[PDB]
Amino acid sequence: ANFENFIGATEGFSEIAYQFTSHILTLGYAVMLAGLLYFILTIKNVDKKFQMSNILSAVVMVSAFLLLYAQAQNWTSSFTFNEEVGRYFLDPSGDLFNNGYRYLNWLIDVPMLLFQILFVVSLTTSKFSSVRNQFWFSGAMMIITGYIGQFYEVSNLTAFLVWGAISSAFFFHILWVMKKVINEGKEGISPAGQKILSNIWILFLISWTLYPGAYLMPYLTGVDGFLYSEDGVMARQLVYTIADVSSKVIYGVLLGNLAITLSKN
Ligand SMILES: *C\C=C(C)/C=C/C=C(C)/C=C/C1=C(C)CCCC1(C)C
Repeated sequence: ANFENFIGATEGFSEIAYQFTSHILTLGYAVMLAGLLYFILTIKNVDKKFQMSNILSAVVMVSAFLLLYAQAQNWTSSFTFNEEVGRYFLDPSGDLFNNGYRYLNWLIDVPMLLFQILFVVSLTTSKFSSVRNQFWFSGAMMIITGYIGQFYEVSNLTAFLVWGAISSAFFFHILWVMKKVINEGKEGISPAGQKILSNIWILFLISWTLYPGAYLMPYLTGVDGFLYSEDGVMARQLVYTIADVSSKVIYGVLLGNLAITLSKN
């Protein structure tokens, strides 16, 4: 199937690759539940006019909590310890590790995260429905072609890369539209608000680039290097979790800070 199962069937997992990776994925859904509460309780602090951004954050938190909970559980129960050999191995009496929970969660989140900035900032010369449509279309293709090529991770590498590139194309379109949004949204807001918009742009830039980095990570040091081990598994799932916290939680915190700042009139 995927590179995690491959390693879990050929080599196996040490006790600290398995446990660390169970612990990092558990932290990841724990944060989403703490986010959920943060976004509900804070709705009171922003004018009715920006509150839709909180609403959307809350819904993203709900979706990610549940699906990343499934992903966590799909990791713990996929491997079992062989006390003879001392490593954790893929369990044939199991469901086998599956990235589908995470990809599904991106597909749901991607329109809400992109749409929500458009309730905090104003466009100038661009049309609202035009930005929305471009966002929703290319965000969905990006995740789907990201998902297709992920089935060929271990089997066919050339496909894994060509599909991953097809998914980069859509990714970069999104970065174009977002940069445009952020420029127009800077016009006629305060210097404080403009500061926060610039922070949002950099956080959105780093955090979303982590994801194709995590896609490639097992092959980053070549088809026989350091990362082509259970360490690319640890690194891949550490990067995904950082990217989930940054693109979903931190992003919407910054947007809520931008909204409050915009109630200074
Ligand atoms: C959790 C919320 C969101 C919006 C997740 C976004 C994920 C990405 C931007 C993933 C992008 C990919 C790219 C650019 C190319 C390889 C395949 C990926 C799906 C990992």
